[PDB]
Amino acid sequence: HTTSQKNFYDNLTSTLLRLSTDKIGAIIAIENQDSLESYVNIGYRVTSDFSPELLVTIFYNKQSPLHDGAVIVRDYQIVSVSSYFPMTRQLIDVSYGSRHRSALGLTEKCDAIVFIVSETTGKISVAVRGVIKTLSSNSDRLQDQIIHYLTV
Amino acid sequence: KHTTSQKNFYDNLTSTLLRLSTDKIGAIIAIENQDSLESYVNIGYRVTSDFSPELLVTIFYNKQSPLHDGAVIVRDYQIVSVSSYFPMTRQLIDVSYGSRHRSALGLTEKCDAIVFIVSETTGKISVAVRGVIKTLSSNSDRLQDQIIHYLT
Repeated sequence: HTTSQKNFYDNLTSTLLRLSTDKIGAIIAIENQDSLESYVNIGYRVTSDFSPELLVTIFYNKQSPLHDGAVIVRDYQIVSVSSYFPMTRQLIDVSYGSRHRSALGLTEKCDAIVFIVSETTGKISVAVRGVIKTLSSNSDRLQDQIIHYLTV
Repeated sequence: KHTTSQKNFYDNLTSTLLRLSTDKIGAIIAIENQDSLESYVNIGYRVTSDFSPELLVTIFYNKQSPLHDGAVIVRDYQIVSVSSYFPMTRQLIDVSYGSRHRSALGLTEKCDAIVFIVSETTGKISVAVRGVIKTLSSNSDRLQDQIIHYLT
């Protein structure tokens, strides 16, 4: 109930905070009502609990292709890595990179919530319904922000 | 039982062990046969995926994550768990055996699993079956042959 949900919020926060401080680029897409099955089939099917330990294994190896593309999460479980999304059609600030545009592109087509970490700055963003917003790197505020965007 | 499936697994296991070996990365991989290892699966991180050499390498090489410790369990050529621990042997054996070696002996005494080990110290490849451990070759063509032998 609340225990699986709250562990996911704690583990997603911790993971995003880690990738941020280490400036490791990352996309983590969270399925809602719209099926991302097509995009799962584009990447590599891996099923597991959303564990910081597994996401560290993946992302802290720049040689591995698993560190590339997006992680897709369904029902608090990882279902794929290395998934690619369509680019946004919007005119967006130049500061936003490839990952940001793929994330926006996905959310323009369906109800997925996508989090992005910037490899350049370390900043954490969320894309929801064709809108992208920057989240704080402060640990306390970030968790509340993450919960808001996943419960809205 | 399909020929391409077993051949692909044999190649993937061979390339994986040779690489761990040459880079002296500690590893243990248990193959389930007729005796269920479901109890040891539930004790580790449940991770379902194809047996991909890239992913196997990021698991054991990545020292920051605890995933590199303990065993990967394989069922029907698929990964089903990582960081599974096995009971160590209760036989009086030589001190030159480390944790992984005693774990493989321990497991294979209780069931028909086949457990491959790579030493972090020497990079030697061993296999454990029915409570007996033997070193394998680091020649590619031999290792294929030995792997095929022990898995039938």
